[PDB]
Amino acid sequence: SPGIWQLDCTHLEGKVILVAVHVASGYIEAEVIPAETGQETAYFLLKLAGRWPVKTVHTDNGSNFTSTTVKAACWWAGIKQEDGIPYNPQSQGVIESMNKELKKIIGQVRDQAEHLKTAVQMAVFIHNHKRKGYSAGERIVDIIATDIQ
Amino acid sequence: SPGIWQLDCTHLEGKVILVAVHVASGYIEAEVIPAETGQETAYFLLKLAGRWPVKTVHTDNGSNFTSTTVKAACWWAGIKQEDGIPYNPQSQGVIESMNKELKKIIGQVRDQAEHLKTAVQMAVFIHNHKRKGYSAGERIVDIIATDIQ
Ligand SMILES: O=C(O)c1c(CN2C(=O)Cc3ccc(Cl)cc32)ccc2c1OCO2
Ligand SMILES: O=C(O)c1c(CN2C(=O)Cc3ccc(Cl)cc32)ccc2c1OCO2
Repeated sequence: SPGIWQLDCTHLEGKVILVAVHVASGYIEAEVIPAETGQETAYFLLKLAGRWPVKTVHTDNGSNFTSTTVKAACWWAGIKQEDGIPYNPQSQGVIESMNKELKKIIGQVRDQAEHLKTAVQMAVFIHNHKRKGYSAGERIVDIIATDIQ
Repeated sequence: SPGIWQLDCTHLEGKVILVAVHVASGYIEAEVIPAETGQETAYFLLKLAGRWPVKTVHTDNGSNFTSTTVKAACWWAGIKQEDGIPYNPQSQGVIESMNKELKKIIGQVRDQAEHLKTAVQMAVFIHNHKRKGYSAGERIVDIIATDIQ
């Protein structure tokens, strides 16, 4: 579980927000792209795997699962690419509830930035620092450090 | 020291690579931008502080130290913005040797990517995963986890 991430793609303002969630902690990373393509997804995964120890990724749809650019980045970065088929049925609503929470945060900071991408990074910041009692940013560091030790 | 980062800016292929180094571990994050501006610097710091607990940033020059967009992002994200004056003189050479190493990594992967930004992210990955036998990615997670507890 310490190396498992789920990809998630949601829309806002006619743009796409790509999200990776660290499943055990709830910690997220996200970026605004003009559209989800294999290339953007591959590049986002290379960034993430250079920052955290990403062992397995549950892809968000079957086009990214199939994409040869995505499989090439997974290969390069050492990542097991898996489907994201929610065999535990809890998954669909969990992803939906996160997207709803993210967009709520985004609407709360929205007026503080001209560009969507700034608002999205503010929301990532607020989501990861929120105490729930540790934050997601705390949990992921504790999970992975425990795993190393 | 677990919340201190140093910003660093280096050039390659007529482009700018902005780097943030976690001083205690050597772990880095980097991005390619067309030019260093306050706005780009501010946005890079907002991204970094949503991912790691950034308490203190030593800015890479006095224009970013002065930049009101940069000070606004530091304020938003709770970061103490400091100068990067190497009061310890070993600082200049250490930053230079890191730039040289990053650029060596980059030339080793350069072939494998059309765009500079991809090669930069491959180099961030290789740099953070290198053992020499803990890696930088391991050290930063141990340092910060030790600090939470
Ligand atoms: O805040 C969140 O990110 C969040 C999440 C995030 N999350 C976790 O905490 C663990 C987890 C596993 C898988 C996925 Cl896909 C999301 C999450 C789930 C449900 C929610 C959320 O907000 C409201 O309902
Ligand atoms: O590989 C690196 O990142 C590296 C570094 C990085 N580094 C550390 O390990 C600790 C540290 C504090 C401050 C700075 Cl500014 C860089 C570093 C320093 C010197 C080097 C390097 O490569 C060769 O010489």
